[PDB]
Amino acid sequence: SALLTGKTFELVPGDGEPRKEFVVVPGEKALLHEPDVLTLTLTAPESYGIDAGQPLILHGVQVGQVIDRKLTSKGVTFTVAIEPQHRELVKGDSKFVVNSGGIRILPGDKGEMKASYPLYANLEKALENSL
Amino acid sequence: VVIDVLIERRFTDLVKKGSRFWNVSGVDANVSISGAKVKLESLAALVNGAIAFDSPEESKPAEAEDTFGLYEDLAHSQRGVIIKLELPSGAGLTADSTPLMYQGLEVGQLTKLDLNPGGKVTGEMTVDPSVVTLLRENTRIELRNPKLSLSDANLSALLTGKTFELVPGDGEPRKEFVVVPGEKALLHEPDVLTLTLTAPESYGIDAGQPLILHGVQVGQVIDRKLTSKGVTFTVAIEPQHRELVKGDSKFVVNSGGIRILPGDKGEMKASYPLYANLEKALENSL
Repeated sequence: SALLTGKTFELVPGDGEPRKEFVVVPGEKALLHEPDVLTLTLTAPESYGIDAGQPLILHGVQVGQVIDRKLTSKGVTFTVAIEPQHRELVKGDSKFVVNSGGIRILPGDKGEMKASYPLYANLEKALENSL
Repeated sequence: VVIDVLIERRFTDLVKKGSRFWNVSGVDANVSISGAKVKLESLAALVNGAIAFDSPEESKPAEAEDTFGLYEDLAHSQRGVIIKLELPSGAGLTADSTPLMYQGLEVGQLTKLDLNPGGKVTGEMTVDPSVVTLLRENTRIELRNPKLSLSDANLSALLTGKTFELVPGDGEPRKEFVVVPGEKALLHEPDVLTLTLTAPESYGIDAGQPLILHGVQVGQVIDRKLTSKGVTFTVAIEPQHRELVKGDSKFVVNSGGIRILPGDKGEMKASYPLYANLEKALENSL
């Protein structure tokens, strides 16, 4: 039955002053317009096949999502959204690895969220950075 | 035939010289899937037929014995600019009910679909007067097929069959276009790199296969051509990534598609050789 309806809207309520005009999110670019969400920027020489809809992984758990790639002379640049419920887990010095799809997070201890984090290749290059 | 309509005295201000009469007659029972809706309101029109007309607000009133043309229905009477298309081959196209979508909103339709003597299939499309300003020199009109897209599956769009898509642009206003075959599009974009690659074999690289730069989709192969001097591909680099490939950059059989090894400053040559895997491409510089 729902497959015949074609396409619908979904009302996700919230807090604040009453509103009367909205901006409908493109659906997949949602979770970027959530109230609290971590918007990180990753840089990489290549793309490693990581694409827009690919997920983020923390301890094997789906946590966030890649959102978009951007190709530039300085290599690929991903934008990444961490959900609010798992926001406090990634806390700065945590690193990012090409999961092997998606991006796997190596969480760290206390630290301040930087502006952009480098996306390493597999763990052999990520862990050696600290040593 | 010539019909003689007698508009009563107290209504003669309605018939303007730019009015349009359309036939409203019989029943128009339509049926679709989730939308097989039939509505009937006029009873006399169902029995002995009827005519209807409209009245613009800027044209002079019609004089006696003035001649108009009776359109087939309300749809055929719609105003809008008539543009001409040279479309490749009308296969999923119908003389009507083939829309011209612009951001998912229908802003026109096919109205004529002919077959010229030279085998060329031409057509004529009526466009809503709201988007005539978007019909300029660099505006493409692309045939588009509905994909499966198992995510959403567009059960409504898959019934429409095949549509046009208006990609606007800049320049002088235009009135006749050449509809791109859809996949040969991105070759007729305003700015695009058209490169020619040569290779002894084909390495399985085909027409629709992509180009790769740093793992990112950048361009597309377009066509192969077999010749005594080996396979020859033609390749289109998109404009946004045009300035990245800058000459001495090389091309490798990706392992599908063609993977670009970008280089530094250099002038774009006429044709680049398509190497085998990197072992032969990198050794060329050393």
